[PDB]
Amino acid sequence: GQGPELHLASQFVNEACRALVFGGCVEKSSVSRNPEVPFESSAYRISASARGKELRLILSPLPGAQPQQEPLALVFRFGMSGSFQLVPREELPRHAHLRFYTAPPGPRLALCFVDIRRFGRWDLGGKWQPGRGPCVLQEYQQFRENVLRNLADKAFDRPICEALLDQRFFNGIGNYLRAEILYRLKIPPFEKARSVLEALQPDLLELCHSVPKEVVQLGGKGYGEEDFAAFRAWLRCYGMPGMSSLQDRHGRTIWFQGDPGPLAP
DNA sequence: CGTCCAGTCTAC
DNA sequence: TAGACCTGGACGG
Repeated sequence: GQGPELHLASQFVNEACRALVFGGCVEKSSVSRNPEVPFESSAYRISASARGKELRLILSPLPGAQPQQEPLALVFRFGMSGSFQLVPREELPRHAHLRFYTAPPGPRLALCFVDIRRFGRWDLGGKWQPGRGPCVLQEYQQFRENVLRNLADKAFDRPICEALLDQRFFNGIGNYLRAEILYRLKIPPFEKARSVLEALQPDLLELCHSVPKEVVQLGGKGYGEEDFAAFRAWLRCYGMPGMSSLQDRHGRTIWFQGDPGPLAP
């Protein structure tokens, strides 16, 4: 997902796991090339926060849990198909690559990282990816300053539609969001990023926050079929009849209305 | 049956 | 910059 999906996922983990207790180890599918999570507690709580296009899980053993353990943090990136599900322990989805098991009593459940295509990754450290900018949703002011302070960077030489996917400056913005954001301001996607940003030192950086916030407010996105209908109705540009599309220089499709802009292939 | 379409990560 | 990493749904023959 993009920032809204990662944020909604962290809300899902927090609400779903609020009154649950996990115990045991953290089980990884054999096909997953991500790392074994070395963690075991008889009793632990799982919580989450999102930052841009990453989600951090905290594994927090209860007072007296055994073996002795300090809380463990994991950072996840979802790639194209990452998600979290709470399922019954013996009805694991097909691509459940990492699982946390509730402890008794009550119905035995599993929190699963589900990633069909396996583009998602996790690391043990618990730290955000060095180089990712601040979260367009939760760190708006830091995000805004981080762009306006570094317009000399060669990243802003590129078309604006390309610059919007550079996670050093737009941590959380993905393909649908770049289309939806430029269509609201009818900024051509192949206008030069520095030209559109230089003129700011509600504008484009504000919509980098407010547009994703709109997606979050829809709620849901399986966090199931009706939630999906609401997102489809919300979209104005991405994939919509009457809209043009081109390939950016990395082969990713940009949707827009009218003028493609000066740097079009 | 086939092609094509849907965010990093890394070797050239 | 170009290809690599993957699976499943749509659609075309």
